[PDB]
Amino acid sequence: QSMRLLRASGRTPEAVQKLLEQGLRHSQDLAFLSMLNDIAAVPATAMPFRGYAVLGGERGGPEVQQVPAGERPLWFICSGMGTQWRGMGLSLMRLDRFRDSILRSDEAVKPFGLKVSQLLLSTDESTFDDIVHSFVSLTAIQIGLIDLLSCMGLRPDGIVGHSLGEVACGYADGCLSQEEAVLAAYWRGQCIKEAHLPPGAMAAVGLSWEECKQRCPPGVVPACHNSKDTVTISGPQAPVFEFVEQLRKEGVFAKEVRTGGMAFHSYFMEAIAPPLLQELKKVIREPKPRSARWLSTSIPEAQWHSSLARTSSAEYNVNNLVSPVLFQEALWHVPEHAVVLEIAPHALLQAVLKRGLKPSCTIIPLMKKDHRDNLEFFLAGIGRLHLSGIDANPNALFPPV
Repeated sequence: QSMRLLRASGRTPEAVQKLLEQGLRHSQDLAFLSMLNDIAAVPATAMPFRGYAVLGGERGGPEVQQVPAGERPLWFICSGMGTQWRGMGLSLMRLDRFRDSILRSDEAVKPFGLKVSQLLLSTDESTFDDIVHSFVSLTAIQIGLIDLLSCMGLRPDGIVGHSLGEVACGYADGCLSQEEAVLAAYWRGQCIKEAHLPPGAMAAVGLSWEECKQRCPPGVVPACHNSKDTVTISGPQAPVFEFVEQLRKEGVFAKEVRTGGMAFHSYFMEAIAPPLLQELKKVIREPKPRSARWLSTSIPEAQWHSSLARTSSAEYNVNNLVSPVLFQEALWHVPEHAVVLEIAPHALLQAVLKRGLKPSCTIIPLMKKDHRDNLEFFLAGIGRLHLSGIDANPNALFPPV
């Protein structure tokens, strides 16, 4: 239970180490650690060294570091599909704001006969093989994460989504409510499940976008633009498996990706638009406008001045499903010293993000697939916010003293 994050500030590295140690020696005094956390909110100007330690737990050990002058912008990246795993979010369930958010999500899905929390609890290995189970639970876990962030008063300067991640983005941007956001994830999944489409596949491929366009066999299209030389292509299964073989053989990095036989973000999805648009029309009534913080990955830049782009409509959401994921192009806009948080039940984009951004950007993941303890991992990440100059007091995550 008692595991807490202790953040420290000071004029020297030693000033910070001494603090981290006093807290370690009073690990069980919550009122004490609460007080030490309130203190750490001191500008780098005044105290240029910062540190953190996760008290309790295995990979507990201090990080200390000089904090740069300059203001650093905070960006949220909401990851897309593939990030599911059995036992997702069970460790974070210990934080009340998280489990409150997940129960609130269960309520959105009481009809339809699903409880997100029970999906998470399932010891059934194949529970997230179901597209609805996954979609809903990704987005619910993303909302939880966003709630934990907001509960420490962290407002994003920028927001960016990847496929289904763009649902979570709406929540983070204040376009879509929790209930709308979750239901959008539900219908997206349920519409597909019902559709019984032909067998498709997607593959990660070490070509550029234009090079894929040229080189891709008919019926196979570049789908997910993740970096200058990482495109996920999508199409009917056979050609996608054949194209990857061709590529492997010629020395190109070309990993297959499990998407449950589905050829996402391609023409294969157009059969799913009419039903989905009908359902989401009833869900997202009175569509609220997307802020300028939220860069679209479903709509090209040169048409951001657009009615479709103007709001997080049922229309915008259907467009996401059917259109390619223009992720690299959105990252291009992320400024030089950004602090970037991957908001996902598993930080799958970390590698892509490193490549698509620079040794100035700090990239922080929040959960890891099959981690012994994702509360430890989450808190270490929040600790790194301190180290990079962001004021995020963990006292909010925990019961008061």
